[PDB]
Amino acid sequence: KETTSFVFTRFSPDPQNLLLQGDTVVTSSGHLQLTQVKDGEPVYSSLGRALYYAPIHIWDSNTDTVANFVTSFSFVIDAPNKAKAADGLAFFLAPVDTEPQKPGGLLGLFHDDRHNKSNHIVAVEFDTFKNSWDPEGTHIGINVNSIVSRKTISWDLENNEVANVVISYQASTKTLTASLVYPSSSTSYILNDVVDLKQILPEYVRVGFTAASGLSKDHVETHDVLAWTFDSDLPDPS
Amino acid sequence: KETTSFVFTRFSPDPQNLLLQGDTVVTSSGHLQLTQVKDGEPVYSSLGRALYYAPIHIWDSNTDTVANFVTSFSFVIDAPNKAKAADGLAFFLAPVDTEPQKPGGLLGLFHDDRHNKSNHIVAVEFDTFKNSWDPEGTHIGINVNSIVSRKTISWDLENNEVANVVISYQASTKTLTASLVYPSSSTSYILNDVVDLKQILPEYVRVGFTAASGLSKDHVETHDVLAWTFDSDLPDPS
Amino acid sequence: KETTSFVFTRFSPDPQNLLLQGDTVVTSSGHLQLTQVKDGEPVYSSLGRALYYAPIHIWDSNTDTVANFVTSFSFVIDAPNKAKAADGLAFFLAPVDTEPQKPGGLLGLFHDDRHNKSNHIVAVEFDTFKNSWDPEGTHIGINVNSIVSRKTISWDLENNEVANVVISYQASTKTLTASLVYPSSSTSYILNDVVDLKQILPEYVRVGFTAASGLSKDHVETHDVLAWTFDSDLPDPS
Amino acid sequence: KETTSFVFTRFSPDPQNLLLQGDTVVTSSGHLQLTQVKDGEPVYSSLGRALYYAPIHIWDSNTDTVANFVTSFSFVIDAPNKAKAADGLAFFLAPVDTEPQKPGGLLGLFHDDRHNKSNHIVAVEFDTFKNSWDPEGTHIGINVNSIVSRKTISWDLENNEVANVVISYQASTKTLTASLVYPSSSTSYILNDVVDLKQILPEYVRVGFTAASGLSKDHVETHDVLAWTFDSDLPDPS
Ligand SMILES: *[C@@H]1O[C@H](CO)[C@@H](O[C@@H]2O[C@H](CO)[C@@H](O[C@@H]3O[C@H](CO[C@H]4O[C@H](CO)[C@@H](O)[C@H](O)[C@@H]4O)[C@@H](O)[C@H](O[C@H]4O[C@H](CO)[C@@H](O)[C@H](O)[C@@H]4O)[C@@H]3O[C@@H]3OC[C@@H](O)[C@H](O)[C@H]3O)[C@H](O)[C@H]2NC(C)=O)[C@H](O[C@@H]2O[C@@H](C)[C@@H](O)[C@@H](O)[C@@H]2O)[C@H]1NC(C)=O
Ligand SMILES: CC(=O)N[C@H]1[C@H](Oc2ccc([N+](=O)[O-])cc2)O[C@H](CO)[C@@H](O[C@@H]2O[C@H](CO)[C@H](O)[C@H](O)[C@H]2NC(C)=O)[C@@H]1O
Ligand SMILES: CC(=O)N[C@H]1[C@H](Oc2ccc([N+](=O)[O-])cc2)O[C@H](CO)[C@@H](O[C@@H]2O[C@H](CO)[C@H](O)[C@H](O)[C@H]2NC(C)=O)[C@@H]1O
Ligand SMILES: CC(=O)N[C@H]1[C@H](Oc2ccc([N+](=O)[O-])cc2)O[C@H](CO)[C@@H](O[C@@H]2O[C@H](CO)[C@H](O)[C@H](O)[C@H]2NC(C)=O)[C@@H]1O
Ligand SMILES: CC(=O)N[C@H]1[C@H](Oc2ccc([N+](=O)[O-])cc2)O[C@H](CO)[C@@H](O[C@@H]2O[C@H](CO)[C@H](O)[C@H](O)[C@H]2NC(C)=O)[C@@H]1O
Ligand SMILES: *[C@@H]1O[C@H](CO)[C@@H](O)[C@H](O[C@@H]2O[C@@H](C)[C@@H](O)[C@@H](O)[C@@H]2O)[C@H]1NC(C)=O
Ligand SMILES: *[C@@H]1O[C@H](CO)[C@@H](O)[C@H](O[C@@H]2O[C@@H](C)[C@@H](O)[C@@H](O)[C@@H]2O)[C@H]1NC(C)=O
Ligand SMILES: *[C@@H]1O[C@H](CO)[C@@H](O)[C@H](O)[C@H]1NC(C)=O
Ligand SMILES: [Ca+2]
Ligand SMILES: [Ca+2]
Ligand SMILES: [Ca+2]
Ligand SMILES: [Ca+2]
Ligand SMILES: [Mn+2]
Ligand SMILES: [Mn+2]
Ligand SMILES: [Mn+2]
Ligand SMILES: [Mn+2]
Repeated sequence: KETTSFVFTRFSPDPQNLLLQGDTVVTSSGHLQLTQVKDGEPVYSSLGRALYYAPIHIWDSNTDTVANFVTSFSFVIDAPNKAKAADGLAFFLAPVDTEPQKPGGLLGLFHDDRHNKSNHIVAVEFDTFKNSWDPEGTHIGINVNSIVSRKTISWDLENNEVANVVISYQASTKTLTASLVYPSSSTSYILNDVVDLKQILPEYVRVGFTAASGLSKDHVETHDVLAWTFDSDLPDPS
Repeated sequence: KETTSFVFTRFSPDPQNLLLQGDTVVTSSGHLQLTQVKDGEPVYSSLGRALYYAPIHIWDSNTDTVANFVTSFSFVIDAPNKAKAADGLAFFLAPVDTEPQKPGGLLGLFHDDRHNKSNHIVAVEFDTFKNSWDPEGTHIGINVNSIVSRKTISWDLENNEVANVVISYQASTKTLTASLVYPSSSTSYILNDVVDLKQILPEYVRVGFTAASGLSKDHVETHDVLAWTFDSDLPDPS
Repeated sequence: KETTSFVFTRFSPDPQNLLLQGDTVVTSSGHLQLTQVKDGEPVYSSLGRALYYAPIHIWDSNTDTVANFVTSFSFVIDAPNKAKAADGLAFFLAPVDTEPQKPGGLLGLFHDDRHNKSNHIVAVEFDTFKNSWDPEGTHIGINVNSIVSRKTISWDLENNEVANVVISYQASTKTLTASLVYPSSSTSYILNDVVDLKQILPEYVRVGFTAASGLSKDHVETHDVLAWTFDSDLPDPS
Repeated sequence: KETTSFVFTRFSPDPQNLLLQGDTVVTSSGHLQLTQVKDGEPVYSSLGRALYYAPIHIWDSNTDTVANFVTSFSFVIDAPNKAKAADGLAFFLAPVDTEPQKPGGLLGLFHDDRHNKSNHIVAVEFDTFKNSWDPEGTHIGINVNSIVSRKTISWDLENNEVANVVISYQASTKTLTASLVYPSSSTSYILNDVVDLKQILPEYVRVGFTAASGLSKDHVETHDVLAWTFDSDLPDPS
């Protein structure tokens, strides 16, 4: 049996147990600022990611076991003009050597808009801009190897409000669940779908966040993570 | 700082750390069977509750602190005729000396359909029967001092399937969140509302379950709890 | 699988999840004061106990499993005259309906100085007074069904200093381990013994503390518990 | 607040969340085999280490906080000739970029036998060979920036038996405690000392094990870790 766990109720400068990629910085208020801010205003065409440094053991070919996990986090998206919000934030699992891909609507996760099994990506996206592959309206999506979500639900961005997210995986039912709550308005969202992690992901992955601002100057927003917990449990064989 | 925590992944036949009230028994399969079953069939006019034996310290007048908590459980409701399902199941917090109240649509929680501040009850209900005070259709409700829910959402019963529930309280925002997921159908439900526990509940409470079958012979269903975890954390001041 | 857990980093007045027996009170400084204090001075012939309210499931006859547990606590003993210290403090496990027994050197645990299997008591004692059944000098003891310890080690009371205790049970090896550290002086003590909990204790027990001051006026000391954590884990059958 | 936690009840082949250094391999029985074994016999002049991949945040200059931690592990040392056992095993904390140093009695931890503040090492050693700087007999030591222990206690190797170790740090008292239990013989050991982590170690460290066999062919032994848990908690200020 193996478990991994971590908690950040806020973030420190130079977090050596996080791998920061692209534009990500830690703010003086202790937030993970994934996309760039300049003179209090979000900057366009910005992309940042942040991964926990240790690989997570998500399944084991030796014992044919698959891990459960649960992650919680708080985030804020602040768009000066909510009608022009872009592009969004995602929580993801990827190969250990994962590097940032294309900006904008591809969210730093994918190189193009196609499905490719060699991506080995599972993600939950909080998508603020309708691209050609998207459903109508802002939405939460479960993504497997593609920016084109397996499943989505409508989600209304509450501009500059704290969102509390929980994402969990139950290996026994192969179900990934994602919920988002805005305590300020008592509004809440949830979806779940079948995702077989053993078939999608390598045995070890890195986990974390990615976010991108829009590719035109008036389609901008901030993407800040305020807090993050993660717990995984790879059980003993049957 | 004070914390309380417990886990049951199944139940043992004479659970001395649970206070069983009314008809509740533990089955040979290790389930908490809240309402009576006879020869594999649910019995009408049955009421059962089950509380954790230890009081939970949910707020402290000495330090003006309020606890967070999170509880998870799995339950099954099996109605032979889904159109005649009644009456439902609830998770609740109540005074330490709480005793079962009226059966049927009052769910063992209340003596009538009014809103009495001296009840000191907070509950999340899974309501299978439309009473005169209910919204149309089966629903999940957040209840404060009344069977008339403060907030409800529609919920479609998946008959005889395992439902996974999480209920959490965030003291800082005074918000109670409840979610239900059916992994078998990939359906999920969530709601949240403002509930100020310090104003509603005494400093110590008991926590647990209640359920009731219908008050006519053809309006019956089982209410079984399969597993239950609970964690509370009363922080230090500031 | 079943687990039980709790933490107190200090104690609140009227702790409704503790069963206080005999003279025990909670002080305004947040200590569990097991033996009586009057005008800042310890009172003789005082006996107090404190138990966690919920029974702990320590073994299960249905699945033939036995729990592991670990408890930690901090305590202070203050004797105005260290040469006349009496009688000491113990951590114990006992039947759920346990009531205080004889004061003084029997520590509220036993009715007499004999071994009796029907006591169903396991205790770790911090013994400050040499009774006729004791080894020479102040000592820590592991007791099973008798005030006459199975195993003891010498322990020098550091008067009015905080002692940090850890007591753990490993079911797989049937070993009970007890350690005490005084961080102020970097002095530490440890002992362990084979104790088969399934043979000694009922399936459910209560856990807690007991302490007694001496039965003559000049043989007195305080016994305060400052903090307490407990965790038990009853595994699934293998 | 920041926490890090992990559990291994056994080790899998190719553990990508461990940094293996020198001779370390994972065996088919799931053990961390720190020093080399050839045809069932320990090899001399062997050195191996194993570190958890993620840096641990042990103190924070921004908030002036210092972490508590607790680690538990099980290990086995098997010496074909117990009188010629060498050299031993240590648990340690070191800078994130730590690399194996000299073999033999320096345990892979140090380049020489001197005290040097720039080592930034805290270790608990299980020392099976008397070097010129050692006390008489096999011993457990607390080491700070030197192979010459700050404090030691006698320890008798129980050859090829499982030792259960717990090492904990209490920031409030700046005390490190280490205990070792052999459940097979009901033998136990403990020591503690003042170690100020903020003054010794960098803000982030790696944690893990090191072990070395003797530098002559007849002074050999195996060093296997069977299981390992670690938990750290860096609190909020105040
Ligand atoms: C809004 O919620 C409020 C809080 O629940 C309600 O107030 C409570 O209502 C209780 C009844 O439902 C009531 O308790 C009863 O007290 C009776 C006698 O009290 C005196 O005498 C005692 C000795 O007998 C003495 O020690 C006391 O100090 C009192 O001076 C007692 O006879 C009742 O017991 C009989 O009936 C119950 C069934 O309800 C049986 O369980 C019992 O065997 C017996 O046959 C009853 O006692 C309670 O019995 C169960 C036991 O576990 C409890 O510990 C015991 O208290 C209670 O006093 C009040 N509480 C307060 C703070 O007022 C309120 O109800 C209405 O208003 C009250 C004032 C009263 O008029 C009720 O009849 C009303 O229904 C709720 N309001 C509304 C509109 O619903
Ligand atoms: C027209 C313009 O000003 N900017 C548009 C930009 O145009 C140019 C013009 C010249 C050159 N060039 O290399 O010379 C390159 C790009 O082409 C971008 C790629 O199609 C538009 O990107 C879209 O921007 C949107 C916000 O407006 C969202 O961020 C949306 O997700 C994003 N689309 C994707 C697929 O990421 C972007 O709006
Ligand atoms: C057979 C029948 O019709 N039984 C019905 C019963 O009727 C009578 C008729 C005359 C008298 N009287 O002596 O004045 C007493 C009872 O009145 C009960 C109170 O309204 C009905 O209770 C309801 O039963 C439903 C299922 O049928 C649900 O369980 C529902 O939640 C429950 N209602 C409540 C408020 O709990 C019950 O169905
Ligand atoms: C005033 C006095 O002499 N009291 C003494 C008392 O005496 C009597 C006198 C008459 C009768 N009787 O059966 O009538 C019974 C007892 O006999 C006790 C022995 O049974 C002394 O108890 C011991 O006191 C010591 C401190 O002085 C320690 O507290 C010690 O642990 C304690 N011993 C025990 C076993 O609890 C107790 O001091
Ligand atoms: C085969 C033999 O006798 N080798 C011995 C070796 O001898 C020589 C002699 C001359 C030269 N030279 O540079 O010419 C090189 C090696 O000197 C080593 C340094 O003192 C002995 O190392 C000690 O070996 C012991 C077990 O025998 C323990 O492992 C002990 O911890 C270890 N000492 C240290 C400080 O690591 C080592 O035993
Ligand atoms: C062993 O302990 C139990 C309770 O812990 C006592 O009740 C026993 O007392 C003896 O048995 C009881 C039932 C009663 O008959 C009494 O007179 C006996 O002394 C006790 N056994 C002994 C031998 O002291
Ligand atoms: C303490 O350890 C460091 C880290 O390897 C050594 O470099 C130090 O050596 C001293 O400083 C170096 C730069 C060099 O000047 C050398 O001559 C010094 O000895 C070491 N310090 C000591 C005193 O041994
Ligand atoms: C999928 O990804 C691989 C690796 O980047 C690439 O070489 C391949 O051509 C992609 N598309 C396929 C197989 O259709
Ligand atoms: Ca999009
Ligand atoms: Ca109803
Ligand atoms: Ca004594
Ligand atoms: Ca040595
Ligand atoms: Mn999308
Ligand atoms: Mn309802
Ligand atoms: Mn004694
Ligand atoms: Mn040494």
